[PDB]
Parts: sequence; C-alpha cells; structure tokens
Amino acid sequence: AELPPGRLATTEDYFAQQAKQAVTPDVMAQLAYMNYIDFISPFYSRGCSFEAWELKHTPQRVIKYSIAFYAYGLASVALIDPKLRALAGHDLDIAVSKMKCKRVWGDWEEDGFGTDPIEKENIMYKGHLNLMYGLYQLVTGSRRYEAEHAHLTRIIHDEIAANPFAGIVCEPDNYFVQCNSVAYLSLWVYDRLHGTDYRAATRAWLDFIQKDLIDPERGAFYLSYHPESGAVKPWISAYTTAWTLAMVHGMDPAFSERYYPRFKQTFVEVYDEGRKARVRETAGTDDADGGVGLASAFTLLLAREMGDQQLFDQLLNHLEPPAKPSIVSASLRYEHPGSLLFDELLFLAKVHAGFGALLRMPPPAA
Amino acid sequence: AELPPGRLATTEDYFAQQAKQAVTPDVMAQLAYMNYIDFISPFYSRGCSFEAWELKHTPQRVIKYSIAFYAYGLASVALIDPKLRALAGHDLDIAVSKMKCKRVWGDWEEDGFGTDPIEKENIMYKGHLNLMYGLYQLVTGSRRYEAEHAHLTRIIHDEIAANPFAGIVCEPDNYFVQCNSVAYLSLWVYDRLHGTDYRAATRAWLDFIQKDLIDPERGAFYLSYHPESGAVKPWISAYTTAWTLAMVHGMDPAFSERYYPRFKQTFVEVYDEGRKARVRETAGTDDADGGVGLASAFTLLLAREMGDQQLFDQLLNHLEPPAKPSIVSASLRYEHPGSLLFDELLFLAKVHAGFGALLRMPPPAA
Amino acid sequence: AELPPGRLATTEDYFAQQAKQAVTPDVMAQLAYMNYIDFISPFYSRGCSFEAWELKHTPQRVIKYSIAFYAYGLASVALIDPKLRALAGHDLDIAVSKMKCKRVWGDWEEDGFGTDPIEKENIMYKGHLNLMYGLYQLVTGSRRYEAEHAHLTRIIHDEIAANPFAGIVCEPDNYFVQCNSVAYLSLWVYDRLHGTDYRAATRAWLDFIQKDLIDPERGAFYLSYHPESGAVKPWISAYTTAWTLAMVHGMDPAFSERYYPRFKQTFVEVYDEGRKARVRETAGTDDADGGVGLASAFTLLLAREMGDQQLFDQLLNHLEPPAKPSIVSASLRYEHPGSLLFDELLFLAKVHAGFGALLRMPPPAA
Amino acid sequence: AELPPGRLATTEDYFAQQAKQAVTPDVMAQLAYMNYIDFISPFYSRGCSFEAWELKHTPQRVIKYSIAFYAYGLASVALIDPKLRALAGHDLDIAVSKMKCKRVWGDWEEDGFGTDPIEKENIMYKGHLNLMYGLYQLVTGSRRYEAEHAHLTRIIHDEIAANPFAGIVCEPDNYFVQCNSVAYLSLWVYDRLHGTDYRAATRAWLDFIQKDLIDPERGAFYLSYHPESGAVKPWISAYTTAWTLAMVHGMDPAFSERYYPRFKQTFVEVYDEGRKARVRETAGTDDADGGVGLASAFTLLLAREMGDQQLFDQLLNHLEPPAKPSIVSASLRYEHPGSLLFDELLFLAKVHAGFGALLRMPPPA
Amino acid sequence: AELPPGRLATTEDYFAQQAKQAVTPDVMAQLAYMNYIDFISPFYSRGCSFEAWELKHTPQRVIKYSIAFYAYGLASVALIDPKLRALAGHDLDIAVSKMKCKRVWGDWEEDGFGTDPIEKENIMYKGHLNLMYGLYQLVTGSRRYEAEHAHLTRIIHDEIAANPFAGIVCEPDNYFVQCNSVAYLSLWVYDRLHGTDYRAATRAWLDFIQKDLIDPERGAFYLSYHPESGAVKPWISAYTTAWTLAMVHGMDPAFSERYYPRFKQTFVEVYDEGRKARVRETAGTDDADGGVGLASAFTLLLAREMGDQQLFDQLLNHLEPPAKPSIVSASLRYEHPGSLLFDELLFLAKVHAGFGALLRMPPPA
Repeated sequence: AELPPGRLATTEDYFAQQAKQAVTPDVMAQLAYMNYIDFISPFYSRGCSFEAWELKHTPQRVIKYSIAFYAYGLASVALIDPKLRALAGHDLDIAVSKMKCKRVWGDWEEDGFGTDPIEKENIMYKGHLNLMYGLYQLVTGSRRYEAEHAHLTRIIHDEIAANPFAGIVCEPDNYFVQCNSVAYLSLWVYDRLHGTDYRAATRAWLDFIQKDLIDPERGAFYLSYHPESGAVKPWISAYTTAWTLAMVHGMDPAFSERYYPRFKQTFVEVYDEGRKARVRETAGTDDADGGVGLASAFTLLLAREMGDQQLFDQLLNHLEPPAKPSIVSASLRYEHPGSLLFDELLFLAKVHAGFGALLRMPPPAA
Repeated sequence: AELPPGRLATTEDYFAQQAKQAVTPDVMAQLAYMNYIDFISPFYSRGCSFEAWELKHTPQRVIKYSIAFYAYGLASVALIDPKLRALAGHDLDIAVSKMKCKRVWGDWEEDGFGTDPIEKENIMYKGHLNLMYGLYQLVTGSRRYEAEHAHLTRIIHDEIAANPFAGIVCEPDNYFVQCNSVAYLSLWVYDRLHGTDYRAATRAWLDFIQKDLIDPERGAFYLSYHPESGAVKPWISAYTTAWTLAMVHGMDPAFSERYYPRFKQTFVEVYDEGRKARVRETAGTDDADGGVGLASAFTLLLAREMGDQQLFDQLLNHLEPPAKPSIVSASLRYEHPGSLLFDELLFLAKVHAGFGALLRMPPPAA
Repeated sequence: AELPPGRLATTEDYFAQQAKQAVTPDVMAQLAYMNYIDFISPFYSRGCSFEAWELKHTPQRVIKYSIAFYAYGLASVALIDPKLRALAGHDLDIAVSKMKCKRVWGDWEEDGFGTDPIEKENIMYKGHLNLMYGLYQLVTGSRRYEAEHAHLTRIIHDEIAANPFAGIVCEPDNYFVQCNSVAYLSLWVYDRLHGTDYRAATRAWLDFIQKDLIDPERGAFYLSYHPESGAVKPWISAYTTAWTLAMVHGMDPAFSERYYPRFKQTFVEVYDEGRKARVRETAGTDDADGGVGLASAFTLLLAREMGDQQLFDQLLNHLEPPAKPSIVSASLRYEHPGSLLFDELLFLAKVHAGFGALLRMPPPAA
Repeated sequence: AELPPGRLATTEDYFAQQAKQAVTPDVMAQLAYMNYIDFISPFYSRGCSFEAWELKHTPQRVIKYSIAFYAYGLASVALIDPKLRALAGHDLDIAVSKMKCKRVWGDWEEDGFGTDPIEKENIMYKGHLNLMYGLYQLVTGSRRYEAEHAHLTRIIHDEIAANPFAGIVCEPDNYFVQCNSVAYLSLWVYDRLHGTDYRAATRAWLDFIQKDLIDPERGAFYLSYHPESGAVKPWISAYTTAWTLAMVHGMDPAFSERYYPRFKQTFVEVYDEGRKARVRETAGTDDADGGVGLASAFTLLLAREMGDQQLFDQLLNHLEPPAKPSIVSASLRYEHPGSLLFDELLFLAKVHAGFGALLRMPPPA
Repeated sequence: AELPPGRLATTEDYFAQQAKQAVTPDVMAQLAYMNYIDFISPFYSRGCSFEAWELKHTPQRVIKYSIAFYAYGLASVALIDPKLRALAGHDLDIAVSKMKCKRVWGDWEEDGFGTDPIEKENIMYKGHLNLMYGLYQLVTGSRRYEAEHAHLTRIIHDEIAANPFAGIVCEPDNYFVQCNSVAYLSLWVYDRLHGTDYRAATRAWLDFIQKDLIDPERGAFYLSYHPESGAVKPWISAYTTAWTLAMVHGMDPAFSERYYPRFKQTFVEVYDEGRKARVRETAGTDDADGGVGLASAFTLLLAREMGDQQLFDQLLNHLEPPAKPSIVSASLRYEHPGSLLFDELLFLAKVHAGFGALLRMPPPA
C-alpha cells in the first residue's frame, strides 16, 4: 500500500522483488555500501583487512556472524535479479576469503581451544563457513573452494555420526540448536551440488531437538544443552528460536509451520494500534530485546521466511525508523543502529527468498 | 513476612529456599546473569575468556576469589533444587576449567615467586581450587577431575606435615588463617568422597590458631602471622574473622559458636532503630568496611552460616538497596555495587546451605 | 582577468606557465612547502621518514598515491621552467627513494598478499613506481634506476601477456581501469627512453575497456571488473573516469575526446551563475564528491589535460577558496583542505602540461 | 600552645615515645598504612610488586630512597616499643627483599652503567642497601643476610681504600657527601655487630669534607664534587646539608654541633609569630623548598637528631597541616602530600631515636 | 645602566663579563638550571638519561644540537671566569658522553642510513661531536678523548679529500654550508692542540661556497646544495647564513666582515624606534622567523661574534621579554620559550667570547 514515516519502501515492494526480477532502490543502496568505497567498504578486498568492521565497532567475536549474514543475503540477491548474480558471486568469493582470516577465527586459539579452527567442535564458526562454501558454488558454478568444501563437509558428517546425541557442540560441552541448524543446512546444499545423501541425518536431529530442547506448548527452544552434565539451561530464547525455525523451515516446512503460531503468542508484542511489533527475548518479562538484543531482528527474518507480511511490516516499523536511515551518494547509512549486526540483518530480511529456494537455485547461465 | 524497603525478597524467603525446594525469583535471575548472554556472561564458556570480569572491573588478583565464591554458591543451589542440580554441575565444571587459566593464577609468577602455582605455598590459590575439585564431584558424581583432586590434596597434606607451625603459608613467609581455613575444608571433602582421614590434621590447626592468632575475649583474629620473624600483626580484622569462622563452623561448629557473639560485640554496628547494621573492619575506629571493604559482606555470609536471621536481615538492608538492584529481561543487575565481589557475595549468602551441609551433600539420586 | 577571494592566480596564468617558462608565484610557494623546512618537509631527505605525511594525517594506504601525484607534477615543473629542472629532478629522485620504503608499500604484506610488492598483481603500487622510474630518467640524465626500471617494465609486460583479458589486476581478482592506465602509460615512457615497442599492447587494452567496462552513452566507466566471476560492478564512477580519461588522452587523444562531453553531461554540476562547478561521484544522486571524495579534484586534472579552461576555472573556484590558502614565509599552506590528497592534486592540476607532452619531453643535457 | 587543626599529636608527645615505651596513635596509624591492606600496602609482600608506590606516583628513581627511609624509621620503632620489635623486624626483612628488585635498582642498567648494581660505584643504591642489612640484623639478631652484608661491606671499604680522595662516588665521577654519610654509617653498624674496625676510615673522610666541600662560615655543604675535573659545584644545598649533618652527628657529634647553628642562620625562615618554619634550599633566594623540594623535610629529621624541639615543632606545623592528614579505619592518609617521599620522611622524623642510639641498639631476646 | 621590562641584565654587562672576569647573575642562574636539581638537570649525569630534554619537549632530531650549543657556551664560560673553568670542563665531559648516546644519533639508523653514525657523511652529527672533543681538551687539558678526536678528525679530513666538491654532505646527497662550517672549525681546533695543518683545506672550501653557494650582493647563502643533480635550492636562508658567518668569522674574519652589512640589509628588520629587531628567514616575505623559526636567535649569536652591541641589544629586546624570564631559587626559567633551542641559544649568545678567542684559549695551568 503505502510506507510509514521513517520507512524506505513498502513491505509489498520487498516481497515482490523476485516476481519483478529487481531489488528495491534501498536494497541497491545497501549493496553500494557493501561494495563502493576503496579500502573501507566491507567487500572491497579478499585480503585480511577489516576496516569496515572497525568503523562499525563490530566486536571481534561477532565478525564471523556479520560475514555469514551478508553472505546469506547475497545468495537471495542472486535469485532476485539475474543481472546482479555475477556481483553477488564475487561478493560471496570475498566473504569466504575474509572468513578464513585469523582476525575472524582467532578467538578459538586465544580462548585456549587449539590452533586449528576446523578440526573438531567449533561448529559456530565452521558451520557457517561450510554453508558459505556451498552457497558460493550454487551462485557461481565455480569449483574454487570444492576441495575445502568436501573436506569440511566430511568432517562435520563424521562428527555427527560419532556422537551419542544428535548433532555437534560448538565450544566443548556447549550445544546450541541454532548453530546445528546452519551445519545441517550446509549438508542439504552439499547434496544439491553433488550426488550425495549427507542430509539423511536431518531426520534424527529434528526428532531429537523436539524431545527435550523445545517447549512444544510455547513453540520455543531452551537456551542450550550440555551433553556431559545432561543440563538443559531452563530459560527459553526468542532469538534462538526465530533463527532455528527459519533455517529448519528450509529443510522441513511442516516442523516450523507447527510451532510458528505458538512462537508468536509466546514472544511477540503488537503495539501502536497494530502498526508495530517488538519481541521479548525470554519468558516472565515485559522487556523487549533483552539478552544479546536480537530477538526482533531474527523474528523479522523468520516472518519473511514464513511469508508473514503483516508481522514483517510491524517489526520493520519498530526497527528501522528510530535508526534514521538516509541515502547519500546512492549509498545506505544508519545514524543510530539499534543493535549488533544491524545493517546485516535488515539487509538479509529485505531480500530473503527462503532457505528452501536457495536450495533449489537454478544453475548459472554459463 | 513484610518486605523491607528496597529489598527483592524477605529474609524468611531466602532461609526457606531449601525447605521449599526452590530458589527465589531474584536468585534465579542471578543465575540468569551468570548463564544467559553469549560470550559475556561469566559461565558461558570453559575457555580462558574473562569478558564478564572485565565489564565489572575486577582486579586481576581478585578473579580467583570471584570464581571460588560463585562455585560455593552453586553447590548450595544443587541442594536447594534437584531440577537445577545439572545446571549447577555444568557451571562448576566451567568454574574449575576457568580457575586454571593463567589470567587467574599468573600473579604468582609476575610477583617473582615461581612458574608453577600449585607447587609450594600459594595456598590462597590452590586452597580454593582443591575445594572446587571436591564440590564439583559431590554435585555431579563425575570423576573428571578426580586425579587432579588426589594430586593437590596430597600436596596440601604433605606441606602441612612438614611445617613446624600448624598449617601453610600464602606468600613466602605470610600466614593467613582464612586461606588455611579453605585448605582444611578441602581435606574434609576429600575424606567424604573417599575413605580417608586427611582431616585429622584439623585439631592441631584449631589448637594453634586459638593460641596467639586470636584475641579470645574479642572473638577476633589478628591480620596475619609471619613464621620466620615470629611476628603477629597487632591489628584485628573483621572480614578475616567472619570468613574464617564461617568455614570453621563446618568442621568444628562449637569453635565458631563460642566466638560468634563476641565477634558481633567487637565489630557490628546496629543502626536505624534496629533495622540495619554495618561492620567495622578493625578495632579503635568508628569507620565501617575499611581496608579491603568486605567486612559487612563476609559477615552476611557468617550470619547465614550461623542461622542468625536477625543479623542477616540488618546487613542485607544495609548492603542491597543502595546498590539499586533491578531485574531486566529476567536477569539481575545492580547499578551501584558497593564493594569488590559484590554480586558474588550476595548470591552466596542468599543461597548458602552451610558448609557442613555441603560436606555431607547426598548423591544425585532420583 | 580578475581574481575571486581565495584564488591566488588566474586560470589564464596557469595555462600560460609553459609559454612564459615560469611557474606562478603560488606554485613556487607550493615548491617551498615541499622543500624548505629541515626534517619535516616532504622532500627533505631520501630516508624513510614520513613526518610530512604524519603532520597531514595521510592514511598509510594513501601515501603511495601522494608521492606519485607529487612526482607527476614535478615532471611538468621540469618542462615549464628550465631553471627549476635540476630541483625537480632532485625531488623526483627523493620521490622514487621514499616510494620504496616499507611504510609506503607494506599494506600489501599486512593484508596477507605476500612479502614482495612487485612480484605479481599489486599494480596500484608498482604501476605508479614504474611510471616514476621513467619520468625521473626523462627529466634528468640519470641511469640511477635504469636496471630497476627495465626489470619492472618486463614484469608488467609479461603479466599482461599471460592474461586472457586485456590488462592486469590490482589486488587478486580486482581489476581497475585507472590503475591499468598508469601501467600502460609507463610502457610508453619506457619505449620513449629506449628503442622498444612495449606500447604495442595498448590497442587491445583500449578496445577491451570500451566493450563492457564503459557506458558509451554516458561516457563513464563502471567502478571495477572481476575476471574470475566476470562481474562488472553496476555503479559508474566519476573520479575513476576522470583519472582514466586524463591518462588515456596522452596515448589515444581521440579515445578521450569521444567520451569527454558525455562525461561532463553525466557528472558535472555548474552553479553560482556559471562561476563554479562540482562533480557528482556516481549516477542517481544530487550529492557532490561522495565515495572517496575526489571526483572534483580529478575532474580538475582532466579539464587541464583536455585544455578546457572554463571547466578548470569553475572547479578551482569551487575547491580552493573554502580551503583558505595563505602564503607565510613564502610557503603555501591551507587551513581547511577539503579532501584527501588535497595539496598534491591542486599542485598537479595547476602545473600539468599534458601526459602527451610529458611523453614528448625534450631530452636533458650532457 | 594548643594542637593546631592539621596536627595529630604534640611535639612533646613524639619526643617522649621512647621514655614511655610506646608509639603515638598516629605513628601506629602510619604502621597500619604500611602493613594493613592486602596486596597494596607497601610491606604486604617480599615479592617484587610495587602497587603501593604506583598508587603514590613515586618516580622509579626515588623508590630506593622510599624503602630506605622506611627502614630507618622501622629501626627506631624497634627501639621505642619492645612489643612492636618483631613487627619492625618483619617489615625490615621485606624492605631488604624489595630493595633487591630490578624495579628498584634497574635505572643503573637503563642509564648504561652496567648490569650489576653493586660491584663498583653506585654508592647511592648500595650504601643504603648495606645500612639496611645491618639495621635488620641489629633489630632481629637474624643472620639471614649476614653473608651479603659481609660481601657488600668489603666492596665498599675496598673502594674507599683505593681512592686518592676520601670516600666513594655515586654515578661515575659524581661525589655526594650525603650518599657517603650513609656508606660510612653502615661501616659503624658492621663494627657494632662484629669484631671489626671498618669505621677507622671515618676520620680521614670527616677531615676531607671540612675542606673544599663545606662553607664553614655558612655551615653548608656544596652540591657536589667531581674528582676527575676537581670541580666543586658552587651552590650550597640545604637538603644536602641537613641529611649529611643528621647522619654525621651519629658518628661525630661535635662535627654537627659545630655547624648546626650556622646552617639554621643560613637557611631557616621562622614565620607566623614563631609558630612555623620553612627552609630555603640554597643561598641568594627567599623561596622555600626549591630544587628537589626536600629542604624542610630533611631539616625536620635533623632537628629531631639534634634534639631541637622548637624547630621540630615549627617545621611540622609548616609541613603537616596543608597535607590534610586523617585517620580512616585506624590507618593514616594524606590527601595532599607536598613533596616526594612525604609520608616516608614525616614517619622517620616522628620516631627517630638518633643514629648513635641505633648504633648502640640492645640485642632483641 | 637602564634595563627593559623582561630583560635581566644590560648588553653592556654581557659584553663586559670577560674583562670583569665574572659571569652575570642571570648567566650563573642558567648554569644553575643546567646543573642543580638531581636526575632532571641536563648535566646531572654522564649516563644516557634524557629527562631534561623530555621535560622541555625537545624533538629527538634536535637533541644533538641542544647538547652542542650548550657545549659551545660552556667553552666561553671557561674563558670568562677562571673560578668556573673546572665546572665548565666537568659539564663538557658530560656533554661529550651524552652526545655518544643512541637516543641522540639513532635517527641515522631509523631513517635507514646505516648502523654506524660516523664512518661516512652525517656531518651534521659528527662535525659537532668533533668540535666538542676539541673544546673539551682546550678547557681541561685532559686527553680522555684524544684518540677519538684524532680518529674522527682524520675521517673528516679524508672525506673532504675524496670529494669532487669542497666539503662533506649530511644526509646522502644533501650539502649544507652551516654543517660544513662546524666541521672545518673542528680542524682548526685540532691544529691548535697538536702540531698539524688540517686547516689548510679551509681556503678551497671558502673559495667554493663563495663562488656557488652565496648570493654576494645580498650576503646570503642558499638553503642547500645537492651534488648529484647539481641543484641549488633557490631560496636564501637567514638562519643558515647567520650561523655560517659566525663560525667562519673565527677562521677568516675578512670573509664574514665582507658580507655582514649586506646580510643585515637583506634580512634584519629594526623596529620600535630602533629599540628592537627581528629577522626574516627568507626573501620576498614580511614574516619574521619563518621556517625552522631560528633566524633571530642565530643572528643574536652572529651579532655577538661580530661585536655588534647595538644589534645584539635590539634582538634580545625582541626575543627575551615575551618569553618572560625569572629567577626562582637562584635558577633561570622562562614561561614562554619562543622557539626550539631557546635557552640554549640565548645562553650561548650571552657568554660567547668569539670563535677565534676559543681557538686561542690559554692552558689552565
């Protein structure tokens, strides 16, 4: 219809991008922020320079997630506009390269866990890296990283097969359903590119997480599981659940469709006479966006994945105007980003074509 | 029954937790602060990351005590609620793992005393670690640290046996009763897990400390003893005495029952028409909480250990309201912590089941 | 023939310098800034001291360009006034020497690209160095850098020869037309000095960049090209185009004469009743000098190259007055430089004799 | 007169401590500052941690003097109260240990003079260390550092024996009478402890310094002497003279008694209707406490040594109130110390029993 | 005797010091600043400590000149008052030692020129060091540095003999006439001390700088010369010229007497009804003391060297009062030093006995 005060385009416009085979003008301006200025734009160089993240005060531990969410958005841009597919592929190439720099993964070694960030555990880093390898090849058709993708995929597969519980831990003795969801999605992508059936393990993982790691009544996952002590931390998490449901919807749509209504009841607050919405991070509080501060932003991605245009509009009306977007020299900027990973996640939500459609992305024109 | 101004829960409610088999909501919110947010909560990871302490400005020398006092509080959480015992055990695993990081023990080397922090002396560090080894095993039933526990317990026992005075020194030539008190309690915990009689050394230690290291009429220990010169520092200390009497009460309850009312006469100032109290750190002053600033907070622990609900309420009415507690997103914060180790010591005193009860904690049956 | 506030000499006087065989007094005052004060002037010593650049807050990635644009201006100074030819030669010797300091090229290593900055790729650096080598020898008698010049020229020639596309990438997988224009110009200088035909490769390059790297109708180059993915970034760039058209005019005057009118219509905004002009950096914006902020400054150099006295006057009337020039002790300073590389590019544009003229520099004495 | 605002006890009270065999409450409060709080009190640990000096902004070159002046005061505390003698001995042990930390002597190496701070010259460090070895043993009777004390005493005496002038230098070619006085005093302490006669060299030194190095009419020493060039710097120094006469008074009382009245006439300004005094650092100025800023504080020590209760009272009335003392949790603090080494030198002057008395200290137990 | 507001002594008084055999009280207070306070005075120690310069914010590249200009001043102090000659000699000993510290010469290595600061070129450092060696021995009669002096003098001689132009460069391919003047003056001093004729190379050097490097009508040298390109930088420089003419006056007084009036016409602006003067650094400007900001300060030295009392008084009336000199505890301080090397150059100019007089300095005996 029409756009609220501090909004750049309507929700109708974002949802129509694929049908119209073109990104909106503000999505183009975000692509310009990512690509345009020498040395300081985030996708300027495959080198290990991180000036763009320094300029944004990205904490070191968060750089790997920023790169990953940029990559996931780029993959949908490729699906939206055939004429931007080469550009998206080039940016994905750079994302894989930067992801492998020690600035990005070195917290593993500084925390004392080892010098090799892919060898075992650390799925929080290598789950994303493996998915990125795969999306890069889907987009470009390039075998640049094929040997690396095969090696990391088998490593992930072997870890899963050898655990008594379904899945893999991130750090030693810490298990997170959201990092597992990335890892399993990368198996689906590998199976798409090659003959394989790495995805066969997904069934046992979906059955396992619905047992003790989820509150089926509230449609919400608990914070984390700890296999050695058997502990499940007793708080439910909105950002955890929105992220997980979104990726799971790409592999088993019925699963996410079952819990999504109950999820909204549990965490989502509609206000401003139906015009806006904000998301509580855990139960037993009125406060929105507590904890890591990302409940609302990940629910925006979930709403987009589930095709919920109403909730999408309500969340973006809450999230974007107070941040004060402007476009300068055809480039997107925010004066007051409201959270970590802010331009990254709003970019992803505006373009996201569904993790299922990424799995079914047609071959490049060659 | 009435909630005093500025307080989160009644003293009646804290003391009733174990009987009702549930922590209070503000204790649960302290557990949330300890466990909830990725990367920056203190018990997120077993790696050598200390962001949580950095954000609270904890002095390096104080981190070992922070971790230890959290661990003692978690052991009581395990007794209070069977459903939180797995989480308490997980947190204790992380505590032991963090305790061994060089950030925690490295002052020993930097001061020029040696490269190995458990080898000889340095009881202030290895006393707490040995007790944490034993508490972890009592909570979880896990033998993960058992070889390390055996090794350190024998080091402690051997050192005691070799010394012509009863006990062990901290720094070379510096002897503190409170650090010894931790070391001996760890001997009792070892004997409880195994068949042993290591605790037999306790009687000679208790004889020695009542001879020149205490003023028996004031129920107060002197600051320190220095074996080589024979010197005893001629100032008495409240935080020293409160800590020591609380731990000793778990090994020889009659000892502590004897001195406790004298200690209160010597140091405790009741004010505001009996509603509040604060604790003087040494004799011959009117000033409260001088020196390291922890007389009141350790006396809060001692009041809990001794079953003194009247003094517990008075001290907590003095300590907590001016720190401005609030619960945001189901997690506890203080705007103005009044001392070092503030959330640690309030957490520990609110849940503390008594050191005797910890020593005799039943197995995780069900 | 009149002078607005903040201008130091007329556009007529700048364009007449060569015919008068004398620099303007403000150009002499700029040469004083470059040469006068012990230790802190930029051309005081061949050593690796960069105090002059620290005092101007030059980012280290930009120092190589600062040095190169000084060098290109000095070459025209040698052509303008024979009495300053020896000084200009001395300054060029120092430029080459400083250009080889690790402070200048070391970003290549820190980004992780290698320890040798001329081995392969890195044309953004070694292209400028190779041109500097040649201009030095044209201006002076000297064969000081002759072996280095021959060696690098070969490296560039071989790298062009082995590439499937016309030209050379900067960093890996990143192709920029403006950095290539520098490299190709250096081949023409080498041929001029010796008997060679390295320049024969120019035709293919010019045919190639006119295919997909340029919008023919708008007279504007796209930001960059990336051979591995085949991507051309979809934004056109003014500073890119102005710099490239300026250098190509020295090799194929017809090439640049074809696109110049369209370039001006695309990017240049005339304002203040025809007295001023400023340049938009890309399409679809009204903002001037976005991006790296050098569209106007490089268009100033292009106007000089193309002999466009009206546009030159308009651009200098926009750029110089707000920067507040002053001449103190016969040395030029600016209170408010409006961009990076500010005194470097205004110096170059004021003296620039034309890149074709520099190729045709009459030989020095014996 | 009455006890003025920023004073803590009367001068009569400080001078009567030893008769009464008890320190005053504010002296006890200073010992509490020195000993009480974990990790950050100066005498908490024999380790090479210097957090107490970091908190006071002590320049590194000054830490060696801080530790030594503490040690000289601790020695008198042992003489004053037999019940604090074991504490004083413990603090002296820690003082010797910290004194040997590279944080303390490392300037010798950084300045480029060599890696070993005791083998030659550098009397400014090793003179104090040697005197502290000896005071520790007089206080405790412990033989812990006896071999080191024997080693360093022989080094120092050999150096004296080999020089054409009487004494030793600090830096190469810089000779200071105050650093020499410390070295010679430590020879007397060694003789008191053992059978020896190292002090026999004192007469040639006292003879020598009464020639070129002192202005006998003004009762004041010149800044320094430099043997290779023969140069004697032509300015007189009050802090130099006050420290030197205090220590020499313990070896040759007549020497200091001769020059003390001239010294006072030369440097001391009484003001505020006889209630206060402040000391000019050099001649030809009206300014008090110029130079290193320590004239008044060392003259406070010298007054105590000479038994001049009136000048001691006047100087302490000048020095202590503007520094704003208070006692908090039974520990002494100053909000605005007016010089380097401030709580150190006020501590020393309050307790100082006389260097001759220290020399004659009765065995412990 | 009439004395302007922020002046401490009259020009008549400065020019009379040698005949009266005594320095003025403000010159004595400057020596007090140089020598008095422990650790932080510049001439406290022969070690490689540079606290005095850190406190004054001296740029590292400038420290070699500060030490050198202090040394040249100390040499005149020795000639002025026999009673301060020992002190001046002691201070020169320290100057030579500190000069050899890596903090002083290390810019040579950092710029990438090499690890040995004396073997070739770098006359800007080693010419000063060589002159300092000689002045030390003239003042003291000590042969402490004689072998180093002989060695460096030979190095300089051989480098001159091997060059196709008259003289030596500083940095590679940078020739400066002022730095040459120091080096040639050092050959005269060596000749004075020993039997030799190193100075014979001087005539060819004066012939060369007069032919190519000075504008004889303006009595002013060009900024620099660059042998490999042949470039002479086309600006004339006042501080360059003043420094060079002062030192040349000691070797060929006729040379400097020829250009001095023309130099004053070119650069020196007399103002305030003839009471003051200030010096323009280059031609075609009205700005005073541009560039390195030292034109007036070096012209003050030159006026002293040439005996020009009137111009000396004018320049000091321009330079000293806005810096606000005062005397505190018998030591000289300025609130607002107006340039680099400020107290160094005003010191030097106040005492300077003439470079020829320094060469003829009688033995101490």
